[PDB]
Amino acid sequence: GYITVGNENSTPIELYYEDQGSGQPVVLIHGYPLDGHSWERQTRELLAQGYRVITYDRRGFGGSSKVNTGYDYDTFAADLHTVLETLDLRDVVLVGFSMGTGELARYVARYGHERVAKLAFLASLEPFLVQRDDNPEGVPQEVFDGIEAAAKGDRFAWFTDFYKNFYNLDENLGSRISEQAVTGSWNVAIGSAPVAAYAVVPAWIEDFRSDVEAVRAAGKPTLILHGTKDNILPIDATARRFHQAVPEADYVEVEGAPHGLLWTHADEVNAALKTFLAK
Amino acid sequence: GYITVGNENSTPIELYYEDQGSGQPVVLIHGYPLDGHSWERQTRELLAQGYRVITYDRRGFGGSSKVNTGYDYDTFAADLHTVLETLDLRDVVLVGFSMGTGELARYVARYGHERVAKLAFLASLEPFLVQRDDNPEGVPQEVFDGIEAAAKGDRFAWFTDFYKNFYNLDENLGSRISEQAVTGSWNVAIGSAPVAAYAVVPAWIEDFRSDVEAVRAAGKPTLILHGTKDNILPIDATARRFHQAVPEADYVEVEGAPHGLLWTHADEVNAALKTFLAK
Amino acid sequence: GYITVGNENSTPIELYYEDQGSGQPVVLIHGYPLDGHSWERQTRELLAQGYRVITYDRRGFGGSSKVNTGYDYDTFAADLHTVLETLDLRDVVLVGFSMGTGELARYVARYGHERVAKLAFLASLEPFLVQRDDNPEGVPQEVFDGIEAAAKGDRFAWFTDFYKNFYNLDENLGSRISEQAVTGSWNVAIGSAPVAAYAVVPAWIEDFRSDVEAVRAAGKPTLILHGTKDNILPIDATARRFHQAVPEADYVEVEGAPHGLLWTHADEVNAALKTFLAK
Ligand SMILES: *[C@@]1(O)O[C@H]2CC=CC[C@H]2O1
Ligand SMILES: *[C@@]1(O)O[C@H]2CC=CC[C@H]2O1
Ligand SMILES: *[C@@]1(O)O[C@H]2CC=CC[C@H]2O1
Repeated sequence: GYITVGNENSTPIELYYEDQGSGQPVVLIHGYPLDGHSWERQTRELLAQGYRVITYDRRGFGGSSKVNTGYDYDTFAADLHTVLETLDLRDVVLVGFSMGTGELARYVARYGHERVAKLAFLASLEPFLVQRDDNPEGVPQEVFDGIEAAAKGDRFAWFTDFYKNFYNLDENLGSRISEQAVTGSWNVAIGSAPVAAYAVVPAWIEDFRSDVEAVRAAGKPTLILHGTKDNILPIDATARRFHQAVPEADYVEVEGAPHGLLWTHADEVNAALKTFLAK
Repeated sequence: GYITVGNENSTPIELYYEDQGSGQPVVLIHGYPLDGHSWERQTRELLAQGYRVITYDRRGFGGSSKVNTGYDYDTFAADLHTVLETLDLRDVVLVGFSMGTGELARYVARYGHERVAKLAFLASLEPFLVQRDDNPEGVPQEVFDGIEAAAKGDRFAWFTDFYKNFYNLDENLGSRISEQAVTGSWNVAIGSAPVAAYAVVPAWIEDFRSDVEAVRAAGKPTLILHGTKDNILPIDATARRFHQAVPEADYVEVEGAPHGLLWTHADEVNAALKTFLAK
Repeated sequence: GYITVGNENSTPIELYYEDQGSGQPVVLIHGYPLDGHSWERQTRELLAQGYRVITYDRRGFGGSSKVNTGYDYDTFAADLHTVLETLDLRDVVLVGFSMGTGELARYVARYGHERVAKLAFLASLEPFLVQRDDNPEGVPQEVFDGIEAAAKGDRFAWFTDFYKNFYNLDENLGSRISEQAVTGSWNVAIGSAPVAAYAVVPAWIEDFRSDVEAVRAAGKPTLILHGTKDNILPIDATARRFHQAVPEADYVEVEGAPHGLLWTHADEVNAALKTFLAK
């Protein structure tokens, strides 16, 4: 399916989406540089549990418009807003992974939570990833400069390097992810808009601390889950701070898990989601 | 092109199709987990012979909607019915390969044969693939349980294993199919809906024996063709039984050919189709 | 985005396109067997320079309709005409690479140059690639017969062989193009219509000498640029003749560059385009 969310010059900006099952709506928002199918190990369990599972592809990724403009969380949240309004979804469970955790917080901040039943943040960006004078716990900017340069330099070679650290392949290749599944991740990645390989990096490092305040103040059931061997979003720079800021949220650390834990630790992610959604 | 065949929640179910050439219509219905382009070695010959060649992608595959629902032959036949009615095709030659042989028989059974000139069944599922008390010639259920588990377990690795047996790669890699062509088969396969990797397996093992009765009773020119080294659909469990049940059909055994014989034995398939269509 | 340019039987022929930025329009027309994203190293620089950059995918390639008909430059030029008219583009800079250089010349010949500000021909086909009695400087027909046979014989294996010569991989793999970028070129190539792998070859060898007359007589700023180690379109059979025929055009030979120089020699291509567009 497609939902129109804007225009880029003479072209409509259309987001690809899937809408499956019956029951309470659950919207799953994927990470860079994948698409909605990256949720497949979660999707099939949620459908079996009697939820209506919707995924969509972020602008620039998967089946969505390969735009040059709007790679920022205000726009990403406006896109999500249009998806929810177009489908008139109510009592929705929003679940974000990696980039998708930014949509969740920015959406609540900008649009409120009238449509939202629950929030689940998996392998989160929050609260503010890049080190600044007022954000000493962040990661130094030079890391992101280097990522931007590599992704712009040759996105094809860059995605290979990214997935090594995404999945901790030195540890997990052949035990928790096959070579073929890694290849599938890379084939999806190179289908993204060339500019999206690097244009999203400034978005990853936006300050979400005010959005975290909105999330906490919404008082909706919230889950925060992260792997302890995450080499993309270090757990001390993200989830542990997020947990401190939103102490009311359910909090899960998946021992030994990398950033790409929807696949490598699907069982643990699924168990956490099942418990959380049942509440 | 796209033809709408139904809806999945808020999304239309659209089948991708191509419609080429001029002359009597010939509709080619591909096998799992490929798409309409898998017919390319046949398509170009049929076009050269002065047929109008139409292919479409089965729901869940190729360019068609990546649905969760309807992976059964009643639905697959209803999809084909809508394609034929939408295009108002008459005097059509229907040609199925592997999964596509199920559409042909179920379509005739459910909708009759007013639009159909001829039927060609290549590497067929018929008459009833899984062993049961009333179907002693079938293959034991545990085979299909294992396939379902592998395809659900990691579809990316599974498609590699499937294509080894599909093409008999130990024998044919480098002689009747290149490494690059195998890679092309795998790239198409992983584009299918994640759930479709395993959801189609129960469909493969539906009982087609009543549909075979409808096909035989239609009295239209029919061709049944199969490879003698088919390690996906064993010739004794399928084509030889189909031939016994429909003795009036033209019958071709391609000596030494695997399941993936549209590619590996394109010349033999093309020669059979040319003779059959000329009748 | 899509622009409808015709019909193939029951299906509209739709060209995929992107329309980005603001400023004077620049339309980039890709080479075989790639798509509009193959321009990414040029696109991002032109956008940064304040141009509106439009790319589209030629029929049969990338995201455009996978047709069987119309693989000839009269049709390719008519497609471009429809793109320019549909978008009502004026003062356009047309830039062609490899196959795309044919659209530029045939378009001016068939439709004139009222909408055109400038023409840039990169790695050009012109003036007439195949040797004939009246074209002694061309390449012998047997070369193209062999290419057609290989591309029809197994397009998957053929694209591997093509890209070796396209990029001069013996020299450039690991220094000016990564293995991963080559893989990205091959993944895009195999998505093209099967018939397009070979149907375009007769188009490449059309006589463009009359079109070159139209281009020269238009008196618009023109650039001709070619690599000196082009092993697809030999520089003496193409660019040097084109330069002799249109002596008024700016002329650039990129020392040591292969056919695939948008990637391998992006800096040199970009510098030439920047200078040319600034005029
Ligand atoms: C996920 O999948 O999306 C982005 C944002 C967070 C870390 C980098 C990348 O991984
Ligand atoms: C073909 O291509 O489609 C299915 C059905 C028959 C055997 C398994 C698979 O192969
Ligand atoms: C480019 O990319 O397109 C065609 C036409 C010219 C030479 C062969 C091929 O390369």
